[PDB]
Amino acid sequence: ESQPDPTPDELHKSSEFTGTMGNMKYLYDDHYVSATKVMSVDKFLAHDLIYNISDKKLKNYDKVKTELLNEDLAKKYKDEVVDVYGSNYYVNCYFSSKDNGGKTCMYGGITKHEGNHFDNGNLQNVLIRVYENKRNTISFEVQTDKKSVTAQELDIKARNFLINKKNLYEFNSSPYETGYIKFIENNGNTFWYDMMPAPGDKFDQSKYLMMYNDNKTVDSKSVKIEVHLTTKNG
Ligand SMILES: [Zn+2]
Repeated sequence: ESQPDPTPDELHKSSEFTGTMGNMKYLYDDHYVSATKVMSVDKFLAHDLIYNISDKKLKNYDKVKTELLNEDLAKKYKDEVVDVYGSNYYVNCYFSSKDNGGKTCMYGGITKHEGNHFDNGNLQNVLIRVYENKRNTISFEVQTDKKSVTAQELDIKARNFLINKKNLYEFNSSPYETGYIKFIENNGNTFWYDMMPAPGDKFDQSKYLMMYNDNKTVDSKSVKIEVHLTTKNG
Protein backbone atom coordinates (compact mmCIF):
# COMPACT_ATOMS: atom_id res chain seq x y z
CA GLU A 1 0.00 0.00 0.00
CA SER A 2 1.98 2.96 1.35
CA GLN A 3 5.30 4.01 -0.14
CA PRO A 4 7.96 3.83 2.58
CA ASP A 5 9.57 7.13 3.62
CA PRO A 6 12.83 8.23 1.96
CA THR A 7 15.96 6.35 2.97
CA PRO A 8 18.76 8.81 3.82
CA ASP A 9 20.91 7.96 0.79
CA GLU A 10 18.28 8.20 -1.95
CA LEU A 11 17.24 11.87 -1.55
CA HIS A 12 18.67 14.23 -4.18
CA LYS A 13 21.33 16.56 -2.77
CA SER A 14 21.53 20.14 -4.07
CA SER A 15 25.26 20.07 -3.35
CA GLU A 16 25.46 17.39 -6.05
CA PHE A 17 23.52 19.51 -8.57
CA THR A 18 25.74 21.66 -10.78
CA GLY A 19 23.10 23.08 -13.11
CA THR A 20 21.01 26.23 -12.66
CA MET A 21 18.59 25.89 -9.71
CA GLY A 22 16.64 28.79 -11.21
CA ASN A 23 15.32 26.28 -13.75
CA MET A 24 13.59 24.40 -10.93
CA LYS A 25 12.36 27.66 -9.39
CA TYR A 26 10.78 28.58 -12.74
CA LEU A 27 8.47 25.55 -12.57
CA TYR A 28 6.88 26.68 -9.28
CA ASP A 29 7.25 30.47 -9.09
CA ASP A 30 3.77 31.80 -9.91
CA HIS A 31 3.84 29.27 -12.77
CA TYR A 32 0.96 26.96 -13.73
CA VAL A 33 -1.60 26.10 -16.40
CA SER A 34 -5.27 26.52 -15.40
CA ALA A 35 -8.56 25.72 -17.11
CA THR A 36 -12.12 24.79 -16.22
CA LYS A 37 -14.64 22.66 -18.08
CA VAL A 38 -12.56 21.81 -21.15
CA MET A 39 -12.56 18.64 -23.26
CA SER A 40 -9.58 17.21 -25.16
CA VAL A 41 -9.56 17.94 -28.90
CA ASP A 42 -6.62 15.85 -30.09
CA LYS A 43 -3.80 13.43 -29.21
CA PHE A 44 -0.16 12.88 -30.20
CA LEU A 45 1.07 9.75 -28.42
CA ALA A 46 -1.30 7.12 -27.01
CA HIS A 47 -1.08 8.38 -23.42
CA ASP A 48 -1.54 12.11 -23.89
CA LEU A 49 -4.36 14.57 -24.41
CA ILE A 50 -4.26 17.98 -26.09
CA TYR A 51 -6.58 20.83 -25.01
CA ASN A 52 -7.36 24.32 -26.29
CA ILE A 53 -6.20 26.33 -23.27
CA SER A 54 -5.00 29.90 -23.68
CA ASP A 55 -2.40 31.70 -21.57
CA LYS A 56 -4.25 34.49 -19.79
CA LYS A 57 -1.13 36.19 -18.44
CA LEU A 58 1.87 36.23 -20.79
CA LYS A 59 -0.10 34.97 -23.81
CA ASN A 60 2.50 32.26 -24.52
CA TYR A 61 0.21 29.42 -25.62
CA ASP A 62 -3.23 28.37 -26.80
CA LYS A 63 -2.69 24.59 -26.87
CA VAL A 64 -1.72 22.36 -23.96
CA LYS A 65 -0.64 18.73 -24.19
CA THR A 66 -0.68 16.71 -20.97
CA GLU A 67 0.96 13.28 -20.83
CA LEU A 68 -0.41 10.57 -18.56
CA LEU A 69 1.09 7.40 -17.10
CA ASN A 70 -0.61 5.10 -19.62
CA GLU A 71 -3.25 4.64 -22.33
CA ASP A 72 -5.95 3.72 -19.82
CA LEU A 73 -5.84 7.12 -18.09
CA ALA A 74 -5.84 8.91 -21.45
CA LYS A 75 -8.95 7.08 -22.67
CA LYS A 76 -10.69 7.66 -19.34
CA TYR A 77 -10.54 11.44 -19.65
CA LYS A 78 -10.54 11.88 -23.46
CA ASP A 79 -14.25 12.75 -23.70
CA GLU A 80 -14.70 14.05 -20.15
CA VAL A 81 -15.42 17.66 -19.25
CA VAL A 82 -12.49 18.30 -16.92
CA ASP A 83 -10.66 21.04 -15.04
CA VAL A 84 -6.88 21.38 -15.42
CA TYR A 85 -4.06 22.46 -13.10
CA GLY A 86 -0.35 21.73 -13.46
CA SER A 87 3.20 22.95 -14.10
CA ASN A 88 4.10 23.40 -17.78
CA TYR A 89 7.38 23.39 -19.67
CA TYR A 90 8.65 24.34 -23.14
CA VAL A 91 12.12 22.80 -23.45
CA ASN A 92 11.74 19.51 -25.34
CA CYS A 93 7.98 19.90 -25.68
CA TYR A 94 6.84 18.59 -29.04
CA PHE A 95 3.66 17.89 -30.98
CA SER A 96 3.25 17.00 -34.68
CA SER A 97 2.62 13.39 -35.70
CA LYS A 98 4.01 14.54 -39.05
CA ASP A 99 3.24 18.26 -38.87
CA ASN A 100 0.17 18.09 -36.62
CA GLY A 101 -0.42 30.18 -31.50
CA GLY A 102 2.11 28.76 -29.07
CA LYS A 103 2.09 25.32 -27.47
CA THR A 104 3.16 24.04 -24.04
CA CYS A 105 3.46 20.68 -22.25
CA MET A 106 2.65 19.18 -18.83
CA TYR A 107 1.87 15.89 -17.03
CA GLY A 108 -1.34 14.74 -15.33
CA GLY A 109 -3.19 17.56 -13.58
CA ILE A 110 -6.70 16.64 -14.70
CA THR A 111 -9.93 16.10 -12.74
CA LYS A 112 -13.56 15.69 -13.79
CA HIS A 113 -15.57 18.89 -13.31
CA GLU A 114 -19.00 17.46 -12.48
CA GLY A 115 -19.56 16.67 -8.80
CA ASN A 116 -16.09 17.84 -7.79
CA HIS A 117 -16.87 21.16 -6.10
CA PHE A 118 -18.20 22.16 -2.67
CA ASP A 119 -21.96 22.50 -2.19
CA ASN A 120 -21.68 25.84 -0.41
CA GLY A 121 -19.23 26.98 -3.08
CA ASN A 122 -16.49 27.67 -0.53
CA LEU A 123 -12.76 26.95 -0.81
CA GLN A 124 -11.03 24.16 1.11
CA ASN A 125 -7.90 25.00 3.08
CA VAL A 126 -5.12 22.41 3.27
CA LEU A 127 -2.52 22.65 6.04
CA ILE A 128 1.14 22.35 5.06
CA ARG A 129 3.54 21.61 7.93
CA VAL A 130 7.16 22.51 7.16
CA TYR A 131 10.04 20.69 8.87
CA GLU A 132 13.62 21.99 8.89
CA ASN A 133 16.21 19.55 10.24
CA LYS A 134 13.43 17.46 11.75
CA ARG A 135 11.89 20.49 13.49
CA ASN A 136 8.46 21.90 12.62
CA THR A 137 9.29 25.56 11.99
CA ILE A 138 6.27 26.94 10.13
CA SER A 139 2.86 25.86 8.86
CA PHE A 140 0.69 27.53 6.25
CA GLU A 141 -2.52 26.87 4.33
CA VAL A 142 -3.06 26.62 0.57
CA GLN A 143 -6.52 26.73 -1.02
CA THR A 144 -8.37 24.67 -3.63
CA ASP A 145 -11.95 24.62 -4.90
CA LYS A 146 -11.78 20.89 -5.68
CA LYS A 147 -13.05 18.12 -3.38
CA SER A 148 -10.75 15.64 -5.11
CA VAL A 149 -7.62 17.58 -6.12
CA THR A 150 -4.45 16.41 -7.87
CA ALA A 151 -1.47 16.16 -5.57
CA GLN A 152 0.29 18.20 -8.27
CA GLU A 153 -1.93 21.25 -7.64
CA LEU A 154 -1.28 21.18 -3.87
CA ASP A 155 2.48 20.62 -4.26
CA ILE A 156 2.79 23.53 -6.72
CA LYS A 157 0.89 25.89 -4.41
CA ALA A 158 3.03 24.75 -1.48
CA ARG A 159 6.34 25.29 -3.29
CA ASN A 160 5.19 28.68 -4.61
CA PHE A 161 4.74 29.86 -1.02
CA LEU A 162 8.04 28.37 0.18
CA ILE A 163 9.95 29.99 -2.67
CA ASN A 164 8.85 33.45 -1.48
CA LYS A 165 8.77 32.78 2.27
CA LYS A 166 11.82 30.52 2.60
CA ASN A 167 13.72 31.02 -0.65
CA LEU A 168 13.22 27.31 -1.32
CA TYR A 169 14.89 27.71 -4.72
CA GLU A 170 17.08 30.59 -5.89
CA PHE A 171 18.90 31.19 -9.19
CA ASN A 172 22.22 29.51 -8.41
CA SER A 173 21.25 26.92 -5.79
CA SER A 174 19.11 26.37 -2.68
CA PRO A 175 19.74 27.10 1.02
CA TYR A 176 18.59 23.51 1.52
CA GLU A 177 20.56 20.34 0.79
CA THR A 178 17.66 17.89 0.84
CA GLY A 179 13.87 18.07 0.58
CA TYR A 180 10.72 16.02 0.04
CA ILE A 181 7.00 16.66 0.24
CA LYS A 182 4.90 13.90 1.78
CA PHE A 183 1.15 13.37 1.48
CA ILE A 184 -0.82 11.47 4.12
CA GLU A 185 -4.32 10.37 3.06
CA ASN A 186 -7.15 9.69 5.51
CA ASN A 187 -7.03 6.01 4.53
CA GLY A 188 -3.48 5.70 5.85
CA ASN A 189 -1.76 5.73 2.46
CA THR A 190 1.38 7.86 2.18
CA PHE A 191 3.58 8.96 -0.73
CA TRP A 192 6.23 11.60 -1.38
CA TYR A 193 8.12 13.52 -4.06
CA ASP A 194 11.80 14.50 -4.03
CA MET A 195 11.88 18.32 -4.20
CA MET A 196 15.49 18.51 -5.41
CA PRO A 197 16.92 18.11 -8.94
CA ALA A 198 18.78 14.94 -9.96
CA PRO A 199 22.59 15.15 -9.67
CA GLY A 200 24.55 16.47 -12.64
CA ASP A 201 25.03 19.75 -14.49
CA LYS A 202 21.83 19.93 -16.58
CA PHE A 203 18.31 20.02 -15.10
CA ASP A 204 15.74 18.16 -17.24
CA GLN A 205 12.39 19.87 -16.59
CA SER A 206 10.35 17.37 -18.60
CA LYS A 207 11.90 14.38 -16.87
CA TYR A 208 11.39 15.88 -13.42
CA LEU A 209 7.73 16.83 -13.99
CA MET A 210 7.06 13.34 -15.32
CA MET A 211 6.49 12.24 -11.72
CA TYR A 212 3.01 13.80 -11.94
CA ASN A 213 1.91 11.57 -14.81
CA ASP A 214 -0.02 9.20 -12.54
CA ASN A 215 -2.60 11.99 -12.19
CA LYS A 216 -2.75 11.14 -8.46
CA THR A 217 -5.63 12.82 -6.58
CA VAL A 218 -6.35 13.21 -2.86
CA ASP A 219 -9.33 14.31 -0.74
CA SER A 220 -8.63 18.01 -0.08
CA LYS A 221 -10.76 18.08 3.07
CA SER A 222 -8.87 15.24 4.82
CA VAL A 223 -5.36 14.96 3.35
CA LYS A 224 -2.34 15.99 5.43
CA ILE A 225 0.87 17.35 3.93
CA GLU A 226 4.39 17.53 5.33
CA VAL A 227 7.39 19.24 3.76
CA HIS A 228 10.69 17.92 5.14
CA LEU A 229 13.84 19.92 4.40
CA THR A 230 17.41 19.79 5.66
CA THR A 231 20.28 22.28 5.57
CA LYS A 232 21.96 19.25 7.17
CA ASN A 233 25.41 19.80 5.69
CA GLY A 234 25.45 23.54 6.30
ZN1 LIG B 1 -14.80 22.48 -12.10
